[PDB]
Amino acid sequence: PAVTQHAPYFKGTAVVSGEFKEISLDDFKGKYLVLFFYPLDFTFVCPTEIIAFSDKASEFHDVNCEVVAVSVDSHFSHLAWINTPRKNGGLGHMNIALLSDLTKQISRDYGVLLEGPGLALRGLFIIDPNGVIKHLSVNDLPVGRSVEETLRLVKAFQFVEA
Amino acid sequence: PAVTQHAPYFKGTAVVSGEFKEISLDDFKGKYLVLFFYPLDFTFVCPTEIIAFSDKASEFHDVNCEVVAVSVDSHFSHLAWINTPRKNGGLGHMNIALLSDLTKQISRDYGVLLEGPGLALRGLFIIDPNGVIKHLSVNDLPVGRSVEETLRLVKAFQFVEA
Amino acid sequence: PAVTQHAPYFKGTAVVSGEFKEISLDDFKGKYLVLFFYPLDFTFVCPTEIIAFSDKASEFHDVNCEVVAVSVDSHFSHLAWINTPRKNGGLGHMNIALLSDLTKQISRDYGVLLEGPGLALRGLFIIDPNGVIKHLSVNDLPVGRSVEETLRLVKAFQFVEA
Amino acid sequence: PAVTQHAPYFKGTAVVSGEFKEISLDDFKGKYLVLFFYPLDFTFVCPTEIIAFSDKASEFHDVNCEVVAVSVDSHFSHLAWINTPRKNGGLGHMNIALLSDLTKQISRDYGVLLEGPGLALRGLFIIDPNGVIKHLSVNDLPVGRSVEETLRLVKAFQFVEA
Amino acid sequence: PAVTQHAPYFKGTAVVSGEFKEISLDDFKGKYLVLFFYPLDFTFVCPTEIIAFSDKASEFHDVNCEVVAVSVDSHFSHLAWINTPRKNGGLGHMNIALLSDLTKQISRDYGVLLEGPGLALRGLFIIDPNGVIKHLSVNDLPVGRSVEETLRLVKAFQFVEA
Amino acid sequence: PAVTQHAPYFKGTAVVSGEFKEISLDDFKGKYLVLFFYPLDFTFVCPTEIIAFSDKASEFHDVNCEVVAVSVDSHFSHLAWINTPRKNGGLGHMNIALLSDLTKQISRDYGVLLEGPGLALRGLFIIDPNGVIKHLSVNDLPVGRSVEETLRLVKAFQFVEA
Amino acid sequence: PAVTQHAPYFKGTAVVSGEFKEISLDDFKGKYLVLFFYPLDFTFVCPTEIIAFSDKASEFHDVNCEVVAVSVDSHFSHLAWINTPRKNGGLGHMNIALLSDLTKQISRDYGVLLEGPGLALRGLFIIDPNGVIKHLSVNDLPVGRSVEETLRLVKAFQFVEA
Amino acid sequence: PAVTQHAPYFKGTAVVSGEFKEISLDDFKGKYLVLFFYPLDFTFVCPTEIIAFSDKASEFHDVNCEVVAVSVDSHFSHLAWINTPRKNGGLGHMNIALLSDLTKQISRDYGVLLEGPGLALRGLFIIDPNGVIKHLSVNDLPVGRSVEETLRLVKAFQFVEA
Amino acid sequence: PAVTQHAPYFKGTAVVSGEFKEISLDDFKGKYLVLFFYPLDFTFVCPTEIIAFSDKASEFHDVNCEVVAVSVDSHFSHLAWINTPRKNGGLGHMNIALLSDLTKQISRDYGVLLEGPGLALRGLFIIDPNGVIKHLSVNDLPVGRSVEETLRLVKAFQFVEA
Amino acid sequence: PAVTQHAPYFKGTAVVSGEFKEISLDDFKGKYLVLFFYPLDFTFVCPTEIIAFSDKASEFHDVNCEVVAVSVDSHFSHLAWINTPRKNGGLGHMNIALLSDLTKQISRDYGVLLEGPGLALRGLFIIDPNGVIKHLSVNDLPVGRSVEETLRLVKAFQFVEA
Amino acid sequence: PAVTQHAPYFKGTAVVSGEFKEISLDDFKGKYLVLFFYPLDFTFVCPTEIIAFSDKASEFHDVNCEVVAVSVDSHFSHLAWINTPRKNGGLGHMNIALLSDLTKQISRDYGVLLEGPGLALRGLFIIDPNGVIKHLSVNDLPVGRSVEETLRLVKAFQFVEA
Repeated sequence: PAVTQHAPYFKGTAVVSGEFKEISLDDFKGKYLVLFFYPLDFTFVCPTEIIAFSDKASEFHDVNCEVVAVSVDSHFSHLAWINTPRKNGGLGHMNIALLSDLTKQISRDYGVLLEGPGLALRGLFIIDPNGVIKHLSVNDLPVGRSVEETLRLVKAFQFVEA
Repeated sequence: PAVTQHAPYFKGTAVVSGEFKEISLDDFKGKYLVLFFYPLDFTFVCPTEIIAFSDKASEFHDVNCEVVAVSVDSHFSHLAWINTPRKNGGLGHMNIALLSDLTKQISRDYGVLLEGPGLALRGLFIIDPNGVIKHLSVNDLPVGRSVEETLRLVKAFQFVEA
Repeated sequence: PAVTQHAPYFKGTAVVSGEFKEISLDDFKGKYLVLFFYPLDFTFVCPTEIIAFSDKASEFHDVNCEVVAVSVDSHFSHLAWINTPRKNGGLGHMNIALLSDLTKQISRDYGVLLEGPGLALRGLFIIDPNGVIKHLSVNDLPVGRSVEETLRLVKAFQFVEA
Repeated sequence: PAVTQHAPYFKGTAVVSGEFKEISLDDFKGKYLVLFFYPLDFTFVCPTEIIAFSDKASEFHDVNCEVVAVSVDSHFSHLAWINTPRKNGGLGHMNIALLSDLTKQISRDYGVLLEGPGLALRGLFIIDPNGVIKHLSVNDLPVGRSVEETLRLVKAFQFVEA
Repeated sequence: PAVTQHAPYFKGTAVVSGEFKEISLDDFKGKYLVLFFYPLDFTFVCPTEIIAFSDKASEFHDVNCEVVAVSVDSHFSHLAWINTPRKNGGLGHMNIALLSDLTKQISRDYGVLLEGPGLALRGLFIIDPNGVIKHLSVNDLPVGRSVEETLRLVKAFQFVEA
Repeated sequence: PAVTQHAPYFKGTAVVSGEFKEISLDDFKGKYLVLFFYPLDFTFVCPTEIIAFSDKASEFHDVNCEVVAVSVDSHFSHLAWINTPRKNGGLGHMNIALLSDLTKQISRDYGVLLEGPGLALRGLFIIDPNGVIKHLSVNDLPVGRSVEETLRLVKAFQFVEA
Repeated sequence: PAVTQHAPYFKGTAVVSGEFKEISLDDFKGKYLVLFFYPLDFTFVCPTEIIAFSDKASEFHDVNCEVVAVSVDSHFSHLAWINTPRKNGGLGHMNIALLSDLTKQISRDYGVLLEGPGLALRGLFIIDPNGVIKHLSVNDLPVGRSVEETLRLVKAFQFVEA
Repeated sequence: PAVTQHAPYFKGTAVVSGEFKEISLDDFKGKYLVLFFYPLDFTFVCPTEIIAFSDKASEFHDVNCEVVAVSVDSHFSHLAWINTPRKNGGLGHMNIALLSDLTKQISRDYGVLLEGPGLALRGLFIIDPNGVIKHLSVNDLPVGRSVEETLRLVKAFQFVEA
Repeated sequence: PAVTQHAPYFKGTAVVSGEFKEISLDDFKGKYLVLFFYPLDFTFVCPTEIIAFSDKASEFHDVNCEVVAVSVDSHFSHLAWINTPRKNGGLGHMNIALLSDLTKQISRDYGVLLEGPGLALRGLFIIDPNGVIKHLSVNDLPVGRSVEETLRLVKAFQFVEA
Repeated sequence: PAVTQHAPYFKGTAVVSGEFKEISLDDFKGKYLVLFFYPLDFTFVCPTEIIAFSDKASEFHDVNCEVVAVSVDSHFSHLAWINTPRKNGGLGHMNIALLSDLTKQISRDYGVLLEGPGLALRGLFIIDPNGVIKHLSVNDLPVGRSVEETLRLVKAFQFVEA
Repeated sequence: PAVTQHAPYFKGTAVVSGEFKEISLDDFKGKYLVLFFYPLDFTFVCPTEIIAFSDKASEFHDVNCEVVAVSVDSHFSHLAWINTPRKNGGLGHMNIALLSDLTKQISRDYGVLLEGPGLALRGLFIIDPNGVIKHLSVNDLPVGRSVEETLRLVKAFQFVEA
């Protein structure tokens, strides 16, 4: 999983709307994908960064880019978090797909999986319409990404490709 | 070279002031290090991002953080570029170390070395006082990092460590 | 296989990155080579010493020295062991090549092969850029080498050659 | 090793349950034995045929027949493969003994050892309670046996012996 | 006569239609050959397996495979057995060649000749269009092969060769 | 790389005019080629000898002789040096090709590559129209060649060739 | 002389205290023996390493290990060198036995004798109380062993034997 | 035999004055040596270049530099050539040593020996007071070196060494 | 090379008249050949025996016998010695071929080559019109053959062959 | 058995006077020895040459040289031939020792033994007082040596040795 | 090695002044040589007799005679003994060459080597300018030669040679 190669294939249940949906790398063929990982659902540290993406989500759609968050949690946990109101630490309505990686298999293939505790690092991948990774960020567990910065980067790769 | 392991060792000649100096990973023991890689000296795409770090360099020193840029070029090439005035595409005066990786070994060990052409990708590592990598970015060849963002990240890691 | 002669020739499939690659003694022409034998993959006694080299690998690289580990197992077992997380007794990401000696011919040529059980002793060879063996260790099966000492020795021989 | 003579003696470490156990031809005195060879552990081509036997294993037990698989790998590799879940190319739980032929000696004696690469052909022997070989199959490396057919054959030899 | 080598030369008189005809290994160049041995003509044990091949014969022709039976009998015995109606233990109309090995030489070269009594074991060989043996069965005298299974193997080797 | 065998193949980016161009050994078929290596660009020791060739360049052209310089530097570094005025240590206008050996591969094949530091020795090769090496010079790093002498040598090999 | 066989027999005159004494392998029955070879007395390269052992000698006695140095010189030379003060290149007081191998025999038997010059390589053997060799080092003539590391190795084999 | 390693040892009978003398590389310890090879005595192509050195011989002695010419002829051939007056193709009086390499061993060691015809190429080596090669030339058989250029080069290496 | 076998093949340049000429064993098919070896040209010991053959040369032609001398010298040395007047130790006009064995191969094949110094012993062979050796002499370096006696032997073998 | 090495040892019964006596190479220590082989006793071709030596025997004694003839016959045959009067093809009184080589061993060691028929060729060796062979003749079976010439040769070697 | 034959060849490192120098028998061509052997350096019994010669050394030089002392010790020991002041048993300044026979080969060839202990007997040879031994002395180990007597002998041999 390095910067000029095709991103590893993934399949898995996500929470797409208020519903469970099979999603794979192929569904993003010909689209820009911001795939990003976070440790665990219901953790005090994570929600703000995911919510930020959920907000700006449309900004990405305009520039022809999907955003899917992923963690090692069951898709049931994903739901239960969406169904928690932001007020009490939850996610609320979400505009980005929430992918379950119950199998730990996806986080392993993106080489972001801490095998010790068994949850993913804060990795982010920008994958172009041909399924080529153009960028990756990896942060240690307790530190959020800038959603603005990631948006800038997607646009920047589009610029240089036309 | 991944997020929570010690950064690989590196030694080599850098242009520290107007002068050549042997610098190693050990020199940054008990300090934060922002090690970042760029393809080649004298390329039309590189200078703006390196300059950007040279400027905000003090900001980093304040929060106890060194910045060293690296590329597969000779330390003589590094000097020449420094000695080019910014006006004519150069780098001019530099506040950050410019490390030579002539033997390609450092770029190799940070896993940023495109073996094909023999030059590094735009990788950036944030290394803590204990020599642990806390963050890595990798951009494809033609796209600059945000100096501002990097700095925010360094600070954030100290916050969460106190 | 004695100290001041050219190291016997070898060829064979190694796990070089995540990938199988043919490697021979000739590939290390002009470089220093630390060639080292271990009994078997998936043994409770071996992994720590092999990991130890994989970690300090960059240290060797800087001083123009390659490290390749070898044992009588198939390159398929090598991969499988690399693909085991260190947590559960595996090797994990490896920074050195893992050479397969399926035919037992390499271990035989370096005179480290216990013909009885059919596996190598813990031999280590330091071969210079001209293919001359400058040092050899051989330990009985259950006892590991010091990676630090081996590095000191590689450096030492370079000193004495300039 | 031909059809009406006694099968060559063999001794070696096998993975019997989850455990290592010394097994020899003598342990199968007064029982039918299906001894069968496969190239290497962790190869993409082998697992399906071995699994196939592991499943129908009981069918053989009922008709008083043991099944032991063998290859030139260490008994450690054998275990590691058993401990890989079928999902990811492994063997999973095994109902048959997995014999290690580290010394290549058993494959040599049964005349199935390709000396070139140093691994066995896909040979299968049906040995009766008196240690007499009644049947042998040998397939080139890439082609699996029919477990059903082998079972039919064992039954058939018992029929004709009563 | 082992699996990956060229099958030994053979020449001799066969009963091809109702006629005697010289055949040799060469006549099966660029075709698949199932060459199989049986003990003796007019034995109560043999006819059912031979007949079984005769029936499915065409199935083999379709996949570009010849089937020739062989035994140490004179080609006159062969004919006499063809001319015995199936009803009274004979062979009846035959769709495969019946090769005579009067000199015992063919059975010797394929290593299936019991020198004691002077007849062949129930050996079978699958020889590919290049004259390379890809599979061999040998059964003790009283037990038949499965025609179905042998056909599956022929098909399997063609598969893996395209 | 010895005297009466064909010069090893080489391909690489050169600074031909003011411009970058792909050049290989084949481009010199049917002509005399003086291939010569120098350590690094922007070193205080190197420029006088290169300049020397650059001047007498035409003398060589007259006798049907190309002159290409080479070092381990990027072709960008090359350009930058050309664009430095001779006054301030640079090359200025260049009449000879400047070949980049970024991969260190060319220097490795001509056997002039000090692997330790990772630059070339001051090696010179005279290669005839049929790609046969007729002469080689190798000087330690700090001592220049006489252009005059090299020219005489070229003439000489032609003299003797009819 | 390899790792798991008994160390070859040896008898010879050593400088035990200030006195000559016959010592043989037997005198070390039931003790650990560090038997190590060096080239020649009164060489500018040797003394430091020998001294190093003499100093830590006690450390070895504590863990039940003898240390005897050996070289092809007469025991008279040994004494003479012991009697040279360290100040002027000599050995001074010695805590280890210095064995004379005048006949070159002991070095021949431990397969450390360079027949050309007629002196020994820098070989080191760790022999256990049963006369079994557990470890061997051999360094080319100009490079010293680490005394610490050898000490660590002795301890380690004792650990593993209890 | 390459540029920065010690020149291979050589011994052999030379014609020193009008007299035969045993000379070895050791005789040139702490002096500069220009060792140069030529094909055969009494060839029409060779004499002019050897004479040229014999003339400027003193110039080299001044700058503390020996010159020995060597070819695969007997030292008797050497003498007879010296005893031929320049007038009729000879060498006449000689100010340099003429070394005999009858055994072809010296020419082999310096890697200049055409094994085919059994004679040397026109090689020249500059060896410093420590026995290190600083320069090598190799011309194909029919083309002379410049004695002046070689002289310049000797001085140049002394310059840079002080 | 022993008496009743065919004399080993030989080819090489000889000095036939005043001219160089290729000769081989074949040119002496159906003729008697006296092939004789001597140490070196321009030695004070050799010339008298060679001259002796040159004189009686015709005596040999009459009885249908060629005489060729040989030694490890170049054919240029050969000529130079022919051109030295007998007066001052030379050969003068020669009536026999003088074969060059520059490669030492001929002298090796006839088993007369002293490998130590690299020259031939004083061997002589009488080879008959069928290339069969009928007689051989070998003398230590300082002692001559009798031409008269050798002629008597040639005559004697013809006698006994008619 | 070649010219400058020690003559192979030999022991055996000879007919010394009219009597049998054990003689070995040692008995000729400090004397010159002409050891010469002949095919068989009682052959029509041999006697004249042996007689010839017997006559001039004293001439050899005077110059301190022994002469012993040898052939593969029993020492009894030797006697019987001595006891045949010259008149009827015999040898008559003999002044030289006649050595029996019944075991064919001596002729084997001197490499003159035709293994086919089992008799010696007409070989002659001149061995000096130190046991060094200075000369060897070998003639095919039907042709005699010149005794005069052999004597001249013995004298000649003494001359050159003083 | 006996009285009227040529002294066996010898080569080896000697301590000639305060320096190491290769010396061989050839170096003494045309001079008289007194080669004399002694047991071991640093023995209490030897020094007086060596010193004795060192003193009268010039007496020998006058009558055109060299004196070289030899023992089985390393040339390093030889130095150390020279550098020991006579006062404390040493040799002090030496006026004769001290030859090292580390390989025991020279003492072997001169037949003074006690193989048992591996050291030389007190043998002395007087070799004339042609390399012929004219006198030898051998004393048992503990007894010195009279230097005066040996000098008288050298003179006597010169007398009788003119």
